[PDB]
Amino acid sequence: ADTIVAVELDTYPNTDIGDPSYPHIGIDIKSVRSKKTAKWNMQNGKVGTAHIIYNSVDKRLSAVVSYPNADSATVSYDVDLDNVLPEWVRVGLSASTGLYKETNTILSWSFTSKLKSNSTHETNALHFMFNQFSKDQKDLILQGDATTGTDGNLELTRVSSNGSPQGSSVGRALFYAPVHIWESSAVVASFEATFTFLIKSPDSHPADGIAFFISNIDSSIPSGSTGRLLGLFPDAN
Amino acid sequence: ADTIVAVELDTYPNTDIGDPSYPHIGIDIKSVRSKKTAKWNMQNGKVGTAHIIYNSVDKRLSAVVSYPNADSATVSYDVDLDNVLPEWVRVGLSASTGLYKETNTILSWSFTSKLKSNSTHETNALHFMFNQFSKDQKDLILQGDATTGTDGNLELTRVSSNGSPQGSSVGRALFYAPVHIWESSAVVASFEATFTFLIKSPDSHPADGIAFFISNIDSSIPSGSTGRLLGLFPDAN
Amino acid sequence: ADTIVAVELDTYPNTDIGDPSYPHIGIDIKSVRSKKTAKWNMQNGKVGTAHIIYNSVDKRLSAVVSYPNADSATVSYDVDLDNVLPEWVRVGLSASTGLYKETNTILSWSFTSKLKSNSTHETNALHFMFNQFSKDQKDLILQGDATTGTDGNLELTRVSSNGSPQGSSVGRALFYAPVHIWESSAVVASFEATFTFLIKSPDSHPADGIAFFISNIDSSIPSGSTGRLLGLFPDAN
Amino acid sequence: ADTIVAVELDTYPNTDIGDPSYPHIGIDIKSVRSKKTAKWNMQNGKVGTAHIIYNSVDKRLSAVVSYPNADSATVSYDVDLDNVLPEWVRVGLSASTGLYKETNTILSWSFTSKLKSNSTHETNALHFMFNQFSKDQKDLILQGDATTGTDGNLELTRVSSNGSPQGSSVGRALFYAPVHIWESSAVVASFEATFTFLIKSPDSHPADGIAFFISNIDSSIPSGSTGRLLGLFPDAN
Ligand SMILES: [Ca+2]
Ligand SMILES: [Ca+2]
Ligand SMILES: [Ca+2]
Ligand SMILES: [Ca+2]
Ligand SMILES: [Mn+2]
Ligand SMILES: [Mn+2]
Ligand SMILES: [Mn+2]
Ligand SMILES: [Mn+2]
Repeated sequence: ADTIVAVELDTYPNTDIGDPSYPHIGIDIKSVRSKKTAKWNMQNGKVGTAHIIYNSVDKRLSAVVSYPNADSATVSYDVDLDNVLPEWVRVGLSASTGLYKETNTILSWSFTSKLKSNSTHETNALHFMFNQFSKDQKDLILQGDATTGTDGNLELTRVSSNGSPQGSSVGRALFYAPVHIWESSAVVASFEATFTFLIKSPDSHPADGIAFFISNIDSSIPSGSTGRLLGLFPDAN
Repeated sequence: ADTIVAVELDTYPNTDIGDPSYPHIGIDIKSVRSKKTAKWNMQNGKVGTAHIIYNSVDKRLSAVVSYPNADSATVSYDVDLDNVLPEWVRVGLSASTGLYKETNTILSWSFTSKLKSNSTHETNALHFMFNQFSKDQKDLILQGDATTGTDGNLELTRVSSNGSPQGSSVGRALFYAPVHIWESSAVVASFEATFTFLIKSPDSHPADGIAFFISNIDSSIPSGSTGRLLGLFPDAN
Repeated sequence: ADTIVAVELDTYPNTDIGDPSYPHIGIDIKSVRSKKTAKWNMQNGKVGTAHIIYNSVDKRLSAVVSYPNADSATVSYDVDLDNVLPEWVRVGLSASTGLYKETNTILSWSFTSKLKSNSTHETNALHFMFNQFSKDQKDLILQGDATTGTDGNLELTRVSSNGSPQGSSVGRALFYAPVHIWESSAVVASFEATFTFLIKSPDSHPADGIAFFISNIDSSIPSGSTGRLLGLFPDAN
Repeated sequence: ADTIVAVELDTYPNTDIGDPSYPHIGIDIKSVRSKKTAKWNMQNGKVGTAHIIYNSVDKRLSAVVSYPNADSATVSYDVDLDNVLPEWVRVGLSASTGLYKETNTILSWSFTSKLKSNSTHETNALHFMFNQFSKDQKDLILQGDATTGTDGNLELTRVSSNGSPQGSSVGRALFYAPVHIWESSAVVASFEATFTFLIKSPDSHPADGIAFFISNIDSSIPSGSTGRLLGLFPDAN
């Protein structure tokens, strides 16, 4: 099976797989059963921003999510990612709907990876920033239902022409280039990701959420990972 | 045939294909016959730096090369790259040797691409920086004789274990991710590339040079493009 | 007198000092009488973005301005700024009103300056980005009527509490740190500025505009530089 | 008295003020008596690099120092800098010698400060990078014995023309612009500093070290802060 590290914006509480009984931000290490969550005051129809930060000195994966005119939600977990992830990875966004549904719209996505060595010429770096997506976005691998180009946005899950979200949808977008998160001469390794999203549902109960994920390079959508499994996990172990 | 835009650091004057009678920096638009050159005081065994800049407002491709304790060489050409290159490209380094030979060693390589749209959320961006290369550099496509990992460097052409360069060698390295250099809503499109190189030869006449290139995404080494053709062109038309 | 280089977004045509008979983008070298203009389809009450670019290799000062859902205006002028500006400068925004008036609101401002030397350790750099301004913005020098903190914005000219602009107003904001735009070992010197602005007037004829400017470090608002002189020039020579 | 947060590269063990009995990297919160140290294998005459990182989510100040062909030293301390430092600060390098002496040479210095707000337009940023210093570096405040321009370097402490360091010297360099490290709408605040240094002494026992520091904006060299007090503290409380 794939190896997954993710920050989930989980819109629907599934309490039998350990979700708290509210929308929440979570750190997922190789399981949909978050190692840590915080309450998330998700706003149906409002544009949000999530920030994800990590470094190999502090070995702490941290996330913050907010809306304009609102407080943030934040969550941290002590994990050494060198011990979880291979040396080379791909980074991605995943989203799903089930019998409950929402738009999983991404208006922007940026990622920065930095390896500082002990050489006087320290810094290796990867940085991308998407504020506009095109119908043919060749530096993304789209998986399952994901599409680009609708109002210059990334639609991770299925949306009708009417703008209405579809249930039982799963899609992901991975950056084309493998990312080097560990190197033998690196003294400091860090990454930062940001995405702005619009989760809208005609229903009082949207589902199921958006995740920023890091994976083995060859990661694909696990069979039957609609709904609560977020296109990340083959099961809820 | 492939579509090529390159800045050549041409170490060997081939006067029958229009080289001036000295080492020179050149702008190559779809031909090894530079649209413009400047005299280059190449130094056998010294670490050099080349900078390449362009923007869609000025439509001018410019390069500067220098060594520590030395003057620069610079060359400019008015070209609109939207009229030459497809919307999506790959960016690369190429090098060759012929019957005359040199090391084509790259110690570092960086590239920045920026598309600013008329949206209030203006900037799309790609940035990579290599100061260390590893034996398995998965974000590079190596072609022909190119290898990574020897003293943390990129060797574009064949080098023996003794450090001695081999003749009749051609190799390239392309960044894995396609790069988006034109987009319909872009008001300003710009790129910057930098590489530091070490061209060393036991001979008074090194050959044949290093180029930074932009190409169709599916670009490969043209048959018989050792020596004066720099791994860029199938012939000298 | 001060030494001024500016890109003007000139909202009011003053044809006796060479303004074309429409709102226009201009390059000002040591005179309010632009060395080049382009027609600007200014939109009363809409949020705009201007981009300014320059490099010491091409010696071309270029600007682009746009609104969402609208075409850009662009203007270029060949000038070597090493021949106009001292080695050390300050960079700023200026705005004015006269008997005709407008808000000169700045929602964001960024600037990047880069000096690449012939040393293997090439890059000197300055970068700032403001997306929020506070009541006490200590890294800005505010001059004349300029204030910060109203709805997290920079108000270059006087606005009443009702949001109504005042006439006969002049204000500027300069970044606190002097900027080094020429250095003896520099092989490439470049800068990029971006600002997003909101020019709103209850009148069919707003005045007088916003400028991004570079100056001697000790620059101050010239006496009587309200209206058509944009807080930049003591007169219209 | 001034308010100081510093990472010290302490070259001389003063065991009566809590130094361990070896050269060491330390975190100094308002006292020369480090809140945490790690053993530092300082190399007389070799060019080193220190990296300093912090963020307001993890509230952990971390540093790494290394040489080429050598292991790193690292040190971390949990501190919330919003509780120690004012909203506005200056950032600096300090160095001293006493009766034991060393060169306190800086070949390069960079700093990045980022405030991400809950606004859709998230990022405020300051970034500077010095790889070359000039005799008149107007974006630095030099204090005590500090000078710029000798071989394009920053000399924090007194050096004769022969290159020989002087004892009983103290000097600092602060970036000219105040830096905004806390803002009321900020959801994430982070900084990164890097400097490369050359500590050389004709003696087997060099003294006293280099520090990266953050201070009240009006910070000056405390009276009698040569030697073990590093130009940071008026005493060893
Ligand atoms: Ca759930
Ligand atoms: Ca040739
Ligand atoms: Ca006018
Ligand atoms: Ca000490
Ligand atoms: Mn969950
Ligand atoms: Mn040639
Ligand atoms: Mn005008
Ligand atoms: Mn100490």
